Amino acid sequence: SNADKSMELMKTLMEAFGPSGFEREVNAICKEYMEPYADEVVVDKLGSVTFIAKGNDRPRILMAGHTDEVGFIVSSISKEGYLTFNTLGGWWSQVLLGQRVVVRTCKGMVHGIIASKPPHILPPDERKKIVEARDMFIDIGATSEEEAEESGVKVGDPIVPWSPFSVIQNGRVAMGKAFDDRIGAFVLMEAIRRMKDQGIEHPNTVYGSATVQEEVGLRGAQTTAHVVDPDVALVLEVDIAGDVPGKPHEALTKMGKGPGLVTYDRSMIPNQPLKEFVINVAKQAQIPLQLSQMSGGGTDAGRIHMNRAGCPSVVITIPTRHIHSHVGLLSLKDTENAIRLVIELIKRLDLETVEGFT
Amino acid sequence: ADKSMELMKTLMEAFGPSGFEREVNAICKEYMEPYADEVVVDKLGSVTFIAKGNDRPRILMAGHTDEVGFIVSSISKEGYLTFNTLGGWWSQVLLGQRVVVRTCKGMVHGIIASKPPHILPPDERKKIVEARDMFIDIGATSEEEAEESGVKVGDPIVPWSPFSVIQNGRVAMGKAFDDRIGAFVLMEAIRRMKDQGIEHPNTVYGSATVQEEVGLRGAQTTAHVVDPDVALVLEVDIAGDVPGKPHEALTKMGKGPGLVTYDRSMIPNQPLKEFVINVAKQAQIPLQLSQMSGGGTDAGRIHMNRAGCPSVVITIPTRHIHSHVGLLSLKDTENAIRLVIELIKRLDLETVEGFT
Amino acid sequence: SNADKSMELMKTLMEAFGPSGFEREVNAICKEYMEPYADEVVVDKLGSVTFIAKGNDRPRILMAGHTDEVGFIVSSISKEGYLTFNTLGGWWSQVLLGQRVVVRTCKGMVHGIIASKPPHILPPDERKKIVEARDMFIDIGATSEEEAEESGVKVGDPIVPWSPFSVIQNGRVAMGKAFDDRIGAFVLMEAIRRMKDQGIEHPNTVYGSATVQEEVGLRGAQTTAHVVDPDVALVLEVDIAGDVPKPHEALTKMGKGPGLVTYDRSMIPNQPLKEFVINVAKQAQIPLQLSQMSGGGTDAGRIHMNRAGCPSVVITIPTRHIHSHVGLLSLKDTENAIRLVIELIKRLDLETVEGFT
Ligand SMILES: [Co+2]
Ligand SMILES: [Co+2]
Ligand SMILES: [Co+2]
Ligand SMILES: [Co+2]
Ligand SMILES: [Co+2]
Ligand SMILES: [Co+2]
Repeated sequence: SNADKSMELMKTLMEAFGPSGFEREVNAICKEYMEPYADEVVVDKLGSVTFIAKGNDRPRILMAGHTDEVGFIVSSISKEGYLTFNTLGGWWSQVLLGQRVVVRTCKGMVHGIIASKPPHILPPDERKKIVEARDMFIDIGATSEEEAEESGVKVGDPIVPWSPFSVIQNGRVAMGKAFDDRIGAFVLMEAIRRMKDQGIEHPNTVYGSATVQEEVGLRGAQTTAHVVDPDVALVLEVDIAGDVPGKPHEALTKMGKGPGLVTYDRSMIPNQPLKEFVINVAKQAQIPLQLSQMSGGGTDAGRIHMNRAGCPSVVITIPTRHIHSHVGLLSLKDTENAIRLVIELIKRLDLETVEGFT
Repeated sequence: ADKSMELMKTLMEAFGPSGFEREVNAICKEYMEPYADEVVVDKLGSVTFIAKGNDRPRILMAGHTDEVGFIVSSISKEGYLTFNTLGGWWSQVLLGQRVVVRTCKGMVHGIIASKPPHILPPDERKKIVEARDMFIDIGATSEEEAEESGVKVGDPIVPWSPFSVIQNGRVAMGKAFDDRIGAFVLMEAIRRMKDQGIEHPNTVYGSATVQEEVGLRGAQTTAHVVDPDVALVLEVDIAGDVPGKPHEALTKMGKGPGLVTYDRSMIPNQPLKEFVINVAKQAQIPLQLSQMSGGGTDAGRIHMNRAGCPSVVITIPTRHIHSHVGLLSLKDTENAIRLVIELIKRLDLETVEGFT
Repeated sequence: SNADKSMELMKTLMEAFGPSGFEREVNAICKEYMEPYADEVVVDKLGSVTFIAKGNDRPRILMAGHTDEVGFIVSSISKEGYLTFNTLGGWWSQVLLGQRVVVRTCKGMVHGIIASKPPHILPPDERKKIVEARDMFIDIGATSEEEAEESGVKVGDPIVPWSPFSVIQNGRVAMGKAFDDRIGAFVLMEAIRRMKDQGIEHPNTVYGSATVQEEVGLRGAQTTAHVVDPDVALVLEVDIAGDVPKPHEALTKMGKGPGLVTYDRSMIPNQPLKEFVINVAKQAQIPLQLSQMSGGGTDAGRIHMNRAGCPSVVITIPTRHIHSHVGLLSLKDTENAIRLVIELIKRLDLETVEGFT
């Protein structure tokens, strides 16, 4: 069953180990799923894998979703057997304490807990203070520097959140980590798969790219854009979903009310003709679409749209609750509609339409 | 063999926050059916297992089976739950954590959440998020969709935290060690005494108390039922293995069970304290002298029962208690079991009267 | 007449003098009203009176409502004729200034006003500061320490708010002091009265108790629980009503029915008993508001811990502005609380009660 194989892919992706800089396990999963569906596979030297579905040489459509997740890296082993760490990507410190993580050593996976000094051994005026991430560490159950070393831990070893994947709300809502942005990778992979399976023709060549190192500076996007030389780009990301009580204007999108379209973000102002194109394609296809704006965040598009002489680009999003944290939620219905939408766009992105954007 | 570890796993994974301990105490009753001579209860929900011997002295061993948790305080119009805490929680360990709510329709999963910091003014992002301003997200999109899951005000909530063993079988990881590990010890002590026909000049009341984390409530009522002549309370100790100091948290995980020499709720009977120290030394069981400047135990109530009851707290050092996931040493646990057996062997009427 | 006699009782209770430790006048009023309705009267040595309506020896149902009210006590007489005072029970300082009080001396009632230093004789930076209760005093119109003494005042003399009882909103809403928790006492007394008057049978013995010293540490509840040895307890209290323009911190609304407390700082209720009350209310079509008091306690905090434990639940009348000179509550809510408690008592037989534990 394909619905099984899809959900099995989703589960495997969200449960895979792949923080920024260490995405090889996740991109291997992507290659394997796509062996029977991509006409060719190209890579960048940072570790981004890109799947090509052939059609007309031009225009080249780049779809990108980053497979790196926010994570950590071992910065030292203390004499008592605790690990210090640096963050990989943007974390809010207040979601870290008490959380389970797993470190990948040469000897395998080692489990631990993010910890700090307990407040009752601090002065009364220091207990009301937020604990900064610089003062946290990871407890792996070791009782000495040696016992810690026996587990295989070395400075520079990568760390991810520990967070199992499941579905809740009677099959409607997915729960787990790394939705940002493996759900975007999931969408582009499923789009390409479906186009082949149902023989859907498209007047263009599609480059579906699982980029690396987005969360640390849009690094894989820059190098993948160089490799591809795209004529138009659809970046798939998550949107911060403002479903939480308290205003509306800072987070327009709601989980379950359809994919989002980003009208402005700190890294890019979208091409306006292309924006209007997506809005219309969605309206015509009756796919609900939420206009969104990310005042203080960026995307792979920030680099892609600046490739060579420029590249018209838009960001399309799945509203997700609690990103950049151990566990988030998103709607499977929104995801499905994002897949539908992207297919409809690709169907209609011929050379003439694309030249009309510039 | 598997049976002990299967019990440990089942206990630490059971649902049982303060006031709602029935599932956990059912697990205890079932494990102990073949080992206890009799079972008495208090009306709060504490179950107590009796291993018979001489009418007097009565030895009370107690470990509380309630865990810190939460309770649903409302459903917001958008489908989020507000909650009150059950027991003492540090707010800084809450955000982003998985919980599970027990409704009339079954278990409902959720995540502790707050307003995201990028929707707040710059000066409010550096502020700690207080628990009063948090809520639980269960994936609902409206007050109704939330109601469909079965949630009602007053429904109990626990942390979601699987049990496993790490460090090559040496260290247990999970929730609710405080104080199901204490319950685990007293149950295993009673089991072993029966299995190996170990005689004891006394009657032993092994009690799985309720509602410790909210005010030592089950201990008071269980003490009334039992009328104990001496009490051994089993608890966890906050383990100071974390970098940065020593004097505020004397105990270390893996260096043996602890003996509490002073806490906010009780100053132990001194003869009894010396007795335990000697029994441990003689039996070659490592024992860490401990002091909990700002915490209490079931003993706080037990030792005040009727005319008084000599009592002492014996502890397993545990890292990260009152949080979703903690760690303790299986070796320490084993030694706590050994120690308690040796004590019970030697607590005859004469020794016990000599404490007072 | 009975509706008159009821309202006359309500008025008399809310207007009676009875701060924590000095509840004798109010408990006398209760004894008098209940002479013709209780089968027996037992007391504790703190001053709690308890009225027994006989039936089956067991189970024993304890209903409790405290008759002490928040108040004050004279802590000194200043050389200028002003009184300093300590609080009896929890008061918010911001509701005290400018308020009328009455002090009970050996010579009788002496009226006064809570006062402080006026802000225009303070430095500019001290006027924006809240006046703490420690810096307040009571003005009784005296001009010297001697003129004050003539009124009969002594250190240790009790003080209550001055606050007449009336009904407003076309007879719907009661206004006055001490609703916490004389309204609870009113309910249990009216329940017992009505059960006798209408010959309503109940498979149990009912102990209706007017406890003392709740507001200073649940003191009368502990000692009354000892005397009674109850098998199940229904504590009647007020609920802070959140009708003022944070829904989750104060769930209850005045006029939307009695409340049922699902959690409070002093007790987590027995769960079977909680479900029982919810169902009895639903079946009897009595509106019932699920409530939670994150930072307050009740007589139940002590009662449920008596001996081996006692399953208990708190039932509440939503009241606005408790622990202040004047509050409001709904007579309709009160009536429904009386109805509810009767329905519960009817159904609390030995078998049901043993099923809670
Ligand atoms: Co992203
Ligand atoms: Co991101
Ligand atoms: Co404990
Ligand atoms: Co505890
Ligand atoms: Co009260
Ligand atoms: Co009060």
